[PDB]
Amino acid sequence: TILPLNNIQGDILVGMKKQKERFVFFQVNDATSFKTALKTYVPERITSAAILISDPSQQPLAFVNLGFSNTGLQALGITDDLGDAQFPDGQFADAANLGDDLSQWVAPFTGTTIHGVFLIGSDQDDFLDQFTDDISSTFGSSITQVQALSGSARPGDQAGHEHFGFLDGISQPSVTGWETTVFPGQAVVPPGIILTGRDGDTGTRPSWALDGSFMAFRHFQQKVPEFNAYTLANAIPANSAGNLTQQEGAEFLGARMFGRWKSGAPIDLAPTADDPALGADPQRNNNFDYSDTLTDETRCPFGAHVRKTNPRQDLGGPVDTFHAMRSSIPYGPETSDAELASGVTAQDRGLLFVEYQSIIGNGFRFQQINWANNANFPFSKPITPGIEPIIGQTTPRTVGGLDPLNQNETFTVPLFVIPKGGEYFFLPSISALTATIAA
Ligand code: HEM
Ligand SMILES: *[C@@H]1O[C@H](CO)[C@@H](O)[C@H](O)[C@H]1NC(C)=O
Ligand SMILES: [C-]#N
Repeated sequence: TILPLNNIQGDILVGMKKQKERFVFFQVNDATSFKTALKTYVPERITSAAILISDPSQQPLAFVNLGFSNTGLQALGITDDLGDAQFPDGQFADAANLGDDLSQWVAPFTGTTIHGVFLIGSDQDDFLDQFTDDISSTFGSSITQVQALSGSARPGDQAGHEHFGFLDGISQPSVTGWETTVFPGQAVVPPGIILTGRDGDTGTRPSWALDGSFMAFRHFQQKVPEFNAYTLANAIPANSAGNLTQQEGAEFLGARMFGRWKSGAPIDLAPTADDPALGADPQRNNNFDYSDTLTDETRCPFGAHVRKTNPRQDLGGPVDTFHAMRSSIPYGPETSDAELASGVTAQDRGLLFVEYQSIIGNGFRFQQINWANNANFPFSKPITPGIEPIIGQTTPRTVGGLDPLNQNETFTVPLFVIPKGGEYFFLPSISALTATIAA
């Protein structure tokens, strides 16, 4: 198979990887007018995977992708069943299943009023704003913006790190069907794990859904002073290499919870001390599979974030089914010295989380429910893994094995990641946007 890179919305396969990103959530007021606008908007603004892999000199100043919710498709008279079990009812209806405290959800996510989302990526606020205004001007009264969420990469040497301080965007699956660099330890999967209607997709798709994908969008608020305070209060006293200062034990505890140091160094490779050079090297920072630690937790806890969401050899070998692409961006201001000192969040900050897969229930939702929320996953371990400390939602939020020298000790971890809303979207192919959606 040869993937038509010019026809696939770029954030799905390649990722915008821009310093700024805005999500404009909208409702359709006038289907006919919206469709008319779409036919001129799409060819001019919707960014393909082919554009994203081009030299920067060949790229526009901002990228735009576009997804629709179930109610958005219904509002546009697009009535064919896309074959996904969760997409039709929307994410609010699924939130309890994910483990969400529904009382923390906020409008306009508390229902299915949202019809779609424009995602705009740019390296600068000016261009982001201009392309946002271009949407407002092009579509006019045919849509109503019901929310806009804006994110930004963190400053300086924290660029690419999320708000707890950890380098993000290291490990992604690679799909066959196009020419790309594959790093050591990177999963290689058929394209239909990500793209609807391609090899590996087992869902029943309308023909027009070929080369689309489903986005699981999550708006997470993060409690950074609280996380920091918790790591200090529960600092690991020692590891194999020797005794730790409190600061060292706190840093180590954070790395044990994630499965990576803040630098990106995976603990399975660097189990006792950070290796920042390793973290920054894509030829090495993903080259592990837990095969050296299947039945003990010295090198990595069973319930660490990355291990829960991608179990690697904990599944007994390579498995295609549960991989997904991520294209998230942090939002909010840096955490001040006063905030960290108090141990109390004073400002709104977090992660605008984006995960793509052909089958919602096998990607995001499997990682969340079957794995992160499941105290007995990974399976067949000598010590109960417990609840994934970062995003596991089951209470009590108890996780074992964080202390490599006292692996039977359990940690009850306050929730530092608060879901504020989210939605399930379908991003069609570029041709489908104009030939089907706008028909
Ligand atoms: C605010 C919430 C979250 C934060 C701060 C966070 C942070 C991180 C970090 C620091 C990494 C390591 C970088 C990497 O390996 O690429 C990571 C990896 C990952 N996360 Fe999250 N994450 C969050 C939520 C989620 C959720 C909700 C899911 C899915 C249910 C998820 C799934 C994954 C996956 C699949 C990986 C890559 C694992 C691998 O391939 O080894 N994350 N995350
Ligand atoms: C390690 O810490 C313990 C206290 O937990 C202390 O008794 C011991 O002397 C320390 N060892 C070294 C080599 O500093
Ligand atoms: C995880 N992103």
